Amino acid sequence: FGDIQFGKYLRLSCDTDSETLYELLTQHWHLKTPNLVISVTGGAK
Repeated sequence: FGDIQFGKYLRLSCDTDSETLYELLTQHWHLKTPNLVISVTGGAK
């Protein structure tokens, strides 16, 4: 847990589910979505 400075980050297991993550990020953090965009890169050093 904690914020980043030079921005909230989290070290998260792959064992966790997706529904209580959604409850965490909508109920504690900001609001919902009418849309959601996915962009896939990362190997491009």
